[PDB]
Amino acid sequence: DDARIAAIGDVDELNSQIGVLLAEPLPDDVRAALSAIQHDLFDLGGELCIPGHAAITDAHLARLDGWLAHYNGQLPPLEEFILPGGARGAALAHVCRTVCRRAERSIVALGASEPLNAAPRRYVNRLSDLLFVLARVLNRAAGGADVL
Amino acid sequence: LSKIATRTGDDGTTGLGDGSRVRKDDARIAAIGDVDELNSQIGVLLAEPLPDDVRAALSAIQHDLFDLGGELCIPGHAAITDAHLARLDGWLAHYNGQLPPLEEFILPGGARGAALAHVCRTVCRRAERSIVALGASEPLNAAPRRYVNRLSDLLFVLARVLNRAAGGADVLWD
Amino acid sequence: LSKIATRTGDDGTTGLGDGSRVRKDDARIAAIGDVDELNSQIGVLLAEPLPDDVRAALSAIQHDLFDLGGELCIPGHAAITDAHLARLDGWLAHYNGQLPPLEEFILPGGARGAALAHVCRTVCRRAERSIVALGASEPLNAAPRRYVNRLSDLLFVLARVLNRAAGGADVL
Ligand SMILES: Nc1ncnc2c1ncn2[C@@H]1O[C@H](COP(=O)(O)OP(=O)(O)OP(=O)(O)O)[C@@H](O)[C@H]1O
Ligand SMILES: Nc1ncnc2c1ncn2[C@@H]1O[C@H](COP(=O)(O)OP(=O)(O)OP(=O)(O)O)[C@@H](O)[C@H]1O
Ligand SMILES: [Mg+2]
Ligand SMILES: [Mg+2]
Repeated sequence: DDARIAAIGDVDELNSQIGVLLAEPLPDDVRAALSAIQHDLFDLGGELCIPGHAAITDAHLARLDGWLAHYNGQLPPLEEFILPGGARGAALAHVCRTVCRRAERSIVALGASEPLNAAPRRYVNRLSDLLFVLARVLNRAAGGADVL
Repeated sequence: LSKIATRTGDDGTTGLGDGSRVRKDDARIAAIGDVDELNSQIGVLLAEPLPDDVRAALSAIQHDLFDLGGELCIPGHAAITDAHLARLDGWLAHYNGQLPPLEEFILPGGARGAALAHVCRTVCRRAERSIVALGASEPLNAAPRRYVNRLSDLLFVLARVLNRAAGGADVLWD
Repeated sequence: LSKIATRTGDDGTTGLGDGSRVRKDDARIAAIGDVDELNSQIGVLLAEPLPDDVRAALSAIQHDLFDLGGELCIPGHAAITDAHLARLDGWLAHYNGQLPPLEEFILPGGARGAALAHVCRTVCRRAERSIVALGASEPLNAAPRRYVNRLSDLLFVLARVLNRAAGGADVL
C-alpha cells in the first residue's frame, strides 16, 4: 500500500530538517555527527526502498550509542521536563527530533505489513534520543539553558 | 543475531502513562507526536525576535501543549480545562481587536516570524486531525480537540500581528 | 457542561465548499492540510534572500497552491488546469538548463535557502501522497497530483539553484 513510500518520505523529510539545522552555526563535533547521520539516513531510505537490500548494521547503531554516551556525559543531569526551544539551533534540533519520531512511527508501520530488518527502527529510535541530547548541547554551547 | 544491546522501544512498542503498552504507530502515539512536533515548531518561532506580549502568549502555549500531550499519554486524564480554552479565546479577542478586518484571502508568509507562525498554524491543524482520529477510535475528552481548534486560529492571528510588528503587511492572494 | 462557547468545528467535523461536512480526519481534509503546510513552508523560504526570478516563481506558486487547496475544498470543482502544469514545466526547463548535469546523489542541505527548499520538496511529496490517497476513495481530477508531482521536482532543482546563488554548494 502506502507504508513503504510513506516511511521513505518521512526519512527524507527528517534528513532535510537536519540539513536546515546544519545551515546554523554549530560546534565542530556536532556538525561532524549530523553530517554523518545524513549519509546514514540516505542509506536507511535505500534499505526501506529496495527489497532484499540492507544497509543499516550494528556498526551504525553502535556509533549512535557512542554519541549518546559521549554527549550525555558532557551535559549536567536532567533536572526537570524540558520544553522544545532555546537557541535557534536547539529549537531546530527539537524539530528534527519530532520528525525523526514521526519517521519511526512510519517505519514501525511498514515493518508490520512487510518483512523488514529491525535495524532501521532501532536506528531512528536512537537518533530521536540523540537529537534530544544534541538540542541540550546546543543550548549549552549558545551559553543558554534548556527551557523548563 | 545482533550484538547491540536492546533499548526500551527497540521492538517498535512504547508505554503510556498508565502502564499500558502500544505499538508506536498507534493513533494515540501519532497524536502525541504531532502535538510534540507542533510544540517544537513554536520553539523555533520563539527563537525569533518577538513583541514581549506575543512571546509571553507563545511561551505559555508551550506549557499548555506539554500538558495536552501529557493528557494524551495518560488515558482518562484531564489536563486541559475550560480555563485553557478561555485563555486562547481571550488572546484571540485581544489580538483580533487590534487588527483591521480581514479583507482578501491571504497567503502564508511575510516577515520571517509571521511565516514561521503560519507553519505552526498548519502543523497545529495536522495535530487536530490526528487528535480527532484518536477520538474516533478511543473515548477522549473534547477539550484537546477544542484547544488545538482555537490555537490554529490564534496562530493565524499572531502571524498577522507579527507582519504588522515587522512594519509590513499580510501577503494577499490574487 | 463546558462553560465555553462552542465553535462550529469543535465537534471534530468541518465543512466542504459544497455544503457537506466531514470529520476532520477525512482524506480530503488531510490533503487540504498538507497542501497548506507546503504553502506555509514555501512562505518561510520566501523570507530568505533569493534571486529575483526564483522569488517570482515561488510567489506565483503560492497563489497556485492556494487555488489547489480551493479545488480540494470544493469536490469536483476545477481550479488547477494544464496551464498551471505547463508553467511548472517551463520553469523546470529554465532552471535545469541553468545547472550542470547532476552526477552524484545529493543530500538535502547547503545554504539555508537551499536547505529550506529541500524541506519544501519533502513536504510537497507528503502532500502528493495525501492527494493520491484521496483519489483512492473519491473521483479526483488529475491536475492536483500532476501539479505537486512537478513541483517536487522543481523544488529539487531550485534547491540546487539556491546553493549556487548563495555561493554555497550541493551536499554530495
Ligand atoms: N515514535 C514516537 N512518536 C511519538 N511519541 C513517541 C514515540 N516513541 C515514544 N513516544 C512517547 O514518548 C515517551 C518516551 O519516549 P522514548 O522515545 O523514551 O520511548 P521508547 O522509544 O519506548 O524508549 P527508548 O528510547 O528507551 O527505546 C513515551 O511515553 C511515548 O509515549
Ligand atoms: N485541522 C484541519 N486541517 C486541514 N483543514 C482543515 C482543518 N480544520 C478545518 N479545515 C478546513 O479549512 C477550512 C477553514 O478552517 P476552520 O478552522 O475555519 O474550520 P472549522 O474548524 O470547521 O471552523 P472553526 O475554526 O470555527 O471551528 C474549512 O473549510 C475546512 O474544510
Ligand atoms: Mg525511543
Ligand atoms: Mg478550526
